[PDB]
Amino acid sequence: MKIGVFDSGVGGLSVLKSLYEARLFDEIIYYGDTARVPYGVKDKDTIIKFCLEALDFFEQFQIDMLIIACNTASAYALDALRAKAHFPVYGVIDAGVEATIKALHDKNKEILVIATKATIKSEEYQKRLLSQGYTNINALATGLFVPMVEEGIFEGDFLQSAMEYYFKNITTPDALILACTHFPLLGRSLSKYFGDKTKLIHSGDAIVEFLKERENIDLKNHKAKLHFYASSDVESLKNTAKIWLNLLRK
Ligand SMILES: N[C@H](CCC(=O)O)C(=O)O
Ligand SMILES: [Ca+2]
Ligand SMILES: [Cl-]
Repeated sequence: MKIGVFDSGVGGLSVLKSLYEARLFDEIIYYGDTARVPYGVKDKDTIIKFCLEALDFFEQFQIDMLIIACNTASAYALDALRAKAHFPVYGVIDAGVEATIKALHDKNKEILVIATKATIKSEEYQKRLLSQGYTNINALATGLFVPMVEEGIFEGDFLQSAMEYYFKNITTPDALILACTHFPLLGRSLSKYFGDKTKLIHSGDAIVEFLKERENIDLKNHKAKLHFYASSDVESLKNTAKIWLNLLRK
């Protein structure tokens, strides 16, 4: 089982970590479009175009399956990606919704979706939740979280002001969907901001359960062999990857 993992840049490592630790695969190819990141503040057409180029890049690897780690790309490009690919392609949005339903199991509970501008604008989360009868939803772009995470700001007064700027006079949700690859890095601060009543829905953990229910995968004895590629400064991606996944252990 050799799969591909696509993200707009470095943030998708949160999803990779999930897939890595779940021990589902022999081998994983991670590609980050670091030369053109972010996607979240750009337009639909551009996002779809960039995703198709990524699929082109993965053509050289003989992968059995492609996971779109990026929520933004998952929001707009799945249709095109699936029309072109001849192997299963999965995004994280569908998975995120069902993990939310599984966490709450009560259509009356309150849900907050936080993501990039483009992901929110797609209304893809909203659409899936509503169709399942979950109508107590709020969707909110919190875009500054991405470059803050990338600058290594995961807590403190700077981040507090960021949350208060985004979360002023909004209600505390029974669940918040971390609908952005970067957001698990802010998991503790977010949870501290909202309190323990709010369940955090993690996209990476979500896609893992999603695959386990959809596929028949034996749990591996050994960790997958990881491969890192990037459109720019691949060593920087690898450096970040080493820190976030801790690829320095035994
Ligand atoms: N990877 C993107 C966040 C960074 C970007 O804007 O490209 C996402 O999950 O939505
Ligand atoms: Ca197909
Ligand atoms: Cl889509």
